[PDB]
Amino acid sequence: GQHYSGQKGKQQTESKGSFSIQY
Repeated sequence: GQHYSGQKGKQQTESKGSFSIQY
């Protein structure tokens, strides 16, 4: 799946999370 893309506190916001650090 996504490499924590939007999983950082968010809910699959991907890049829209801001705090979503993509691995």
